[PDB]
Amino acid sequence: GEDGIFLVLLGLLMALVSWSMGYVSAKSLQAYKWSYAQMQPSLPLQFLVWVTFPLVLILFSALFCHLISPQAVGSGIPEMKTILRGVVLKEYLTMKAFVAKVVALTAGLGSGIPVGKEGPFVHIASICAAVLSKFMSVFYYSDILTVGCAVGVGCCFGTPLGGVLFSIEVTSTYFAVRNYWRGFFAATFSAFVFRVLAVWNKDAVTITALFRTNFRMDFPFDLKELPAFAAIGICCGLLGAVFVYLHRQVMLGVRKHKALSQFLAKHRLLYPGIVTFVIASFTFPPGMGQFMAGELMPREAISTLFDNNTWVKHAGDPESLGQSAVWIHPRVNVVIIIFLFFVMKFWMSIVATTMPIPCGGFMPVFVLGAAFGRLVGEIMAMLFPDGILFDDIIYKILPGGYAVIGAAALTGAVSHTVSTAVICFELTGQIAHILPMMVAVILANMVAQSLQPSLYDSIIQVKKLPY
Amino acid sequence: GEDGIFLVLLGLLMALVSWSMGYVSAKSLQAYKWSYAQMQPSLPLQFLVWVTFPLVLILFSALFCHLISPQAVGSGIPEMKTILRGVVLKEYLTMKAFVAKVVALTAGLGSGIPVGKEGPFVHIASICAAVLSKFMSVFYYSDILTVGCAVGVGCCFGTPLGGVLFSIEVTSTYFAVRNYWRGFFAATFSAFVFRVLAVWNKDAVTITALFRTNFRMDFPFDLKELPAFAAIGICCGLLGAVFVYLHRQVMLGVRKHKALSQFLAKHRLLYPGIVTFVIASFTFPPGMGQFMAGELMPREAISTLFDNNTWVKHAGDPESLGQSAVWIHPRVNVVIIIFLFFVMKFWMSIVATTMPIPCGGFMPVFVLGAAFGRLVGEIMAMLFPDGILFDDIIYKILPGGYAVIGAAALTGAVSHTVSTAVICFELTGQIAHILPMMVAVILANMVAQSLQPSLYDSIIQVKKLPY
Repeated sequence: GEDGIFLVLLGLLMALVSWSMGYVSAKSLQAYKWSYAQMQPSLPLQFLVWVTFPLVLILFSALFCHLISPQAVGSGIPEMKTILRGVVLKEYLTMKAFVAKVVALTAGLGSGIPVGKEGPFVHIASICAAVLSKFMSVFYYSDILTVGCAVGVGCCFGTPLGGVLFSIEVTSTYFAVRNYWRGFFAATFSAFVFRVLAVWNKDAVTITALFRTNFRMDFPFDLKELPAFAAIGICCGLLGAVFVYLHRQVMLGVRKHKALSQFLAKHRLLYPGIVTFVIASFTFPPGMGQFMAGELMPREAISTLFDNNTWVKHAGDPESLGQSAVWIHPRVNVVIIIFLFFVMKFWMSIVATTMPIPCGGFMPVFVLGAAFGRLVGEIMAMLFPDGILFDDIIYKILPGGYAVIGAAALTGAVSHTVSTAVICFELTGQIAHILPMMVAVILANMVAQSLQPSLYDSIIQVKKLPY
Repeated sequence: GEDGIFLVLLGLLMALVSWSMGYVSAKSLQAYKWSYAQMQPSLPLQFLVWVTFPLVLILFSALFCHLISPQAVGSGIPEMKTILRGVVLKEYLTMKAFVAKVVALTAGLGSGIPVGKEGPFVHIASICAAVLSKFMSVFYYSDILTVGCAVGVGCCFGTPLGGVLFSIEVTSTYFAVRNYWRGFFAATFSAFVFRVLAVWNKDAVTITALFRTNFRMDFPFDLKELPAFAAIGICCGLLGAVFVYLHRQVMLGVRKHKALSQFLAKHRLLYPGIVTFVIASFTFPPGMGQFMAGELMPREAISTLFDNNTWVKHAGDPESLGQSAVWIHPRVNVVIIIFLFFVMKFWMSIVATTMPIPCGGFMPVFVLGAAFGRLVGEIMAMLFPDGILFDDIIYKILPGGYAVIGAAALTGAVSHTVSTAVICFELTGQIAHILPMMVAVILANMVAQSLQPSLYDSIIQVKKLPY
């Protein structure tokens, strides 16, 4: 009936908005890279471009939000949980918030600073759901909004099924099966539009298509390397709790310290400014970014960390791994650069999600999990250079496979969800990594749940949301 | 805490019970085939073996159930829905029911008669959940039973994630996310045990491992053949409604007709007897089974219908497709034999799920959907012998891929679920068939929901369950 039209419109509109956002963000990232390379010889000028491009974009995000809608900052999942639990917010689901969030998120995603997309997208989609509901009906509420959430993450990860399931877990305590089906229908239409848009504009934005891996794995799967996948999970759960803890601590700190809050209220663009500056100054490729693959932007990181190669073996021969040759440093061993990437991007992601801009957490923690997973996988490939024999099969170590698992585990420990495995399955391949991933993500969730709250639940607490 | 132990025990116990059941059922199917082949020259004796083996096993199933627990018949999902909605039944979750169901289902699955496994398994698992809860705690209830449901279908399809999601959709109207995580943990442990059991006993029972396909498909996917996948969905929705309708009509008919019910009450083994006899007499390979691949047993059918070949092209050259050469009849064209399989197995499945034995519906309708899908795919391969060019890629038709989609669509129209796509994704490959399957299953659900109730909802109505 009318609900069917609502779902179709939701999917279509979201796919279009998401595509547009991603397109402009990708074009901005290309200009970033091009401008940096245009100042090639001059090192001080390379620094200028490398730090000011993100600075301008993040400062713009903050300013735009502040001016248009100051409630279009900081994810959407925490506040959607509150709204779905009855407590409607202020001007959260308004049209100004839409404009603010969409433009400011595009700018944040085209800066290279590790900000998220999933959170803001859920809010963007819920605004669109509310708007579409008004446009259709007036020209329950929880049902409308919960489908919004589903298509938000569905169009964010470019993963229909996984997205719907993710939303259900992060935005609801008791879901209705009707809303599950409705969200799935709308998300499949979003994916349909995405496929048509792909045919139309080819290159444009590769909406999560770089994360499609090419792992030729044997179906039975080595249960001798399952302990490693489980260890990834356990450690990712611990690190997920550390992420949540440290993020909450910084989030509280900047306001709970009277002097800090006062100073930052007088100068609203000081906090985003300094954070962006230091992040970009540490990712400067001819500076510290050579030891942490700072040249790589969020998406490129995941695309290379999910490679079908073994960096530890092709270290003597770089320039053969493609875009994954930035991880091989002339001197520093790959393992140590993946470690430094993880460490550096841990604090970077924590402080970037604290900035007054639209920022979520999935992608930052996804690249962090991928880094941890890859580190483990590369060490496993160093410990087992000839592979591990199981029954009669010498299973070779695929470090990129470990990365996929690690990504799902850390991003499932931070968000307290087990649907990240499904998101990963659809973004990559499926079999021979189902059990490994399941074990890892479940173990991660367990450890993290026992230690700290979820990112969104912790943000609810920081903002003292009625919930 | 104690819940973690409950989940681990549930998964372990279910994996063991399911494996044992499947092992004995597979050994029975092997004896069936062996005995049939031992009477090779004598056609009347081949008939005897072909019809009496299933007869004995089904009559035994019925008798065992009747004697031990007469409430261990007819699926479990319909009655689990009722129990989960507060209305506890009689001696449904008792230990006699366990024995009855497990033994009788093993016999029904080793007969070759199209009976299901998913439904009874959900009941078997819920009994085990209740028993484990008593064993643990005494030595809420809905939470315990819900996890049982999840691990039941998880160990049935050998699909952890898909199973959990399936159960949520078929046994609940409003699910809690806690139960989702709990069910997932228990189902991943079930899968873990299954992997260990596989290593241990190798051949034994190939727990849904024959359905693992080898489709080398191109990622972008032909949107020019998407209309065909959508048509599969629409038609599968119509056929799913016909299945439900006809099954309900037969189910009501046998009791609503006074004379029939009276006669069948005096002779309880008459109905199962005659149904089994006629099904087996029509699947007799040197009789009518040559035109409907009756030699193939439920699992073998799915394994061959999910082949990476094109029967329409290798018809002049059979004995090269392997076990899929039974579909190529010397005279009758493959397409017509797949059609006859579908038609014959449609009524067969409808009347087999009406028998007084433990019987579900997933697998019967899964093979029916696979047949329909394959028929479409083979016709598509006949209409497009050189493939269909999209952008710059000549996508070749993979009839087996269409079968996977058809299976998910018809089994999602009968059960009114969209999680069958995920079950299929995990049973087979994933990418390049996500959107096709999603579209198909959603369209199937839509058409079917608009026409008839779900199988389980219709059974609830037949049995006048309070629900």
